Amino acid sequence: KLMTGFVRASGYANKVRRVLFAITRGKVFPEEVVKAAGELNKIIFEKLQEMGVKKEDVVRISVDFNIEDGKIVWNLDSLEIETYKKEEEEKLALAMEEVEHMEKMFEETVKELEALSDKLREISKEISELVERMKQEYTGLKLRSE
Amino acid sequence: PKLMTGFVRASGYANKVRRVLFAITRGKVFPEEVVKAAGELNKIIFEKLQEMGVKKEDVVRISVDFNIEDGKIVWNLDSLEIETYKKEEEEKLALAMEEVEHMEKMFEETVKELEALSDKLREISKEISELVERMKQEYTGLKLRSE
Amino acid sequence: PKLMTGFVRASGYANKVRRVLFAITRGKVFPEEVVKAAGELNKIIFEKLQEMGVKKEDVVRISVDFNIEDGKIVWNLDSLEIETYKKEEEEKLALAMEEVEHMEKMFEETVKELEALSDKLREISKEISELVERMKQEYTGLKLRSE
Amino acid sequence: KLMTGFVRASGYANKVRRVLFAITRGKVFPEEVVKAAGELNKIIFEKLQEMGVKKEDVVRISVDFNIEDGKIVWNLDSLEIETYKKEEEEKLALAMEEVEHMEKMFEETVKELEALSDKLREISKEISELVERMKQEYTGLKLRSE
Repeated sequence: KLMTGFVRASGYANKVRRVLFAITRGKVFPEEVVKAAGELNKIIFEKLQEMGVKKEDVVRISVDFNIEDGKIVWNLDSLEIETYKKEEEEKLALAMEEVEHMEKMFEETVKELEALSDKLREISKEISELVERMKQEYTGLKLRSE
Repeated sequence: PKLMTGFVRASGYANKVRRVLFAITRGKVFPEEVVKAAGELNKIIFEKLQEMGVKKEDVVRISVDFNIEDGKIVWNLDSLEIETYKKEEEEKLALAMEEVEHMEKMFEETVKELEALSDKLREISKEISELVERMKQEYTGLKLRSE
Repeated sequence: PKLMTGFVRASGYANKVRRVLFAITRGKVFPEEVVKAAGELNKIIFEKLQEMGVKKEDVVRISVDFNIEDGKIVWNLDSLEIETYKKEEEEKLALAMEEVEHMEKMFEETVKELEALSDKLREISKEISELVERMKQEYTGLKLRSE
Repeated sequence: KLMTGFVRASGYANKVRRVLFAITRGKVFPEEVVKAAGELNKIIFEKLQEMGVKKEDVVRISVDFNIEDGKIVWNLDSLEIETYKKEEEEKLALAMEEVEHMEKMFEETVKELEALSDKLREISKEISELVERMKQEYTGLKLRSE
């Protein structure tokens, strides 16, 4: 079962995808997760529209699904969307907006991290290239190209 | 284009040929071709060294013109020259080449140490890249590589 | 300058205080001071939470003004506000905060994985730097760091 | 004993230092090696001058030394400088010049490597900093500053 727990509606789609990545880990290729989540979020968003849900509102989303041949097959029947109007849940709404905000800031950190890892991957590749080149030019060592 | 080993102890002619070949075809040819081309030449050279009564203590100089055609090394076997220098006639040169050969065996231990390090590094770098992407997937709305 | 936790399950107030403190004093203060200042405040807060009959299932909001003087965090205990929200009166808020707390415990496993990786990385990087310098020493006339 | 083996005179000083680094490895601090070699090479160069040795000539240098309290103490008495005039040793001289040349080229490679390792060290430090910062800002994990 996929469960978001409480989430501000504005950020329901990201939360769905995040949970989906975590629970299908190793069981499915990322592209499938992205594809499966995109579909569900399309459906969810239509229902949120029909339900008069604002982005300030808080929702909980649940849905059973199955993995068949490495493919996520949703059971749309099992989809539940609990809604919580901001005006009826002032504090919950406030807390979820706070969560959403903490997350936007954390993403700046992740992007900083990603940039570093990218640089790192590049440098690592260069080092591996240079090293192999030295093997070729300055030694009789067994080569990768052998 | 010409391949030249300069002075080299016969025992290590084949590695030297390959090393020079890698350096001068750099960018112009895929490594596998270099390995393949050198292997062929070294096969021929070794037959000639046998015929010439060359010992591994002797010192040789090898020269050979070749062309790169369609990214392939084509030797001109006609241009191949093998100058030989008998240890007994060139005791100092022979000694020096043996010293070179020895310094090179030691330097290879260093390179292997370096390679191991770079391998570990590559592994760690890949792990970090994997983990980072996973955090993007699980803790953010950031654009994913898989998108 | 004001420290604000926003909504947080009481059970994890102390970590949240420290986290917010690190973020807002960034660059202005040494980490050891942040740890020291937060430890003090959290000591006081916990006494008050005890006196207030706050359970760890309850949700609190903490606010407190402070000043940085000579790179030292000086709390203004007068400005400290502890808003409390009983689980039984705020079942959904309490549930949400417990969910947050849980997502955070899981995220920490990820951070520890990352830390381990970065540690390995630091070690490998140091080794590489050592080896490289050693090659400068042993196989080159290059200017050395020790010069 | 320190022994250079055959070396073109032009590059005797670097060869001395290199051999010294290799044989005192772990037994002595680099600064001492640099200091000790600098001294010997000063003396050697004076003798090379007195001996009418050109830089095209080939020399062999031997010298016993002792390590006392982590300090290299030369035994100048044991110093031997075999010389080989280019004109009397055409082929040896040619070979040593070739060696010297291969070494100049290899140094370009080492400098490339050093630059990479420097970048790597920098990136590694940044990563360690960022990681610790995330511990501080997004977790309750035990900190290094604790």
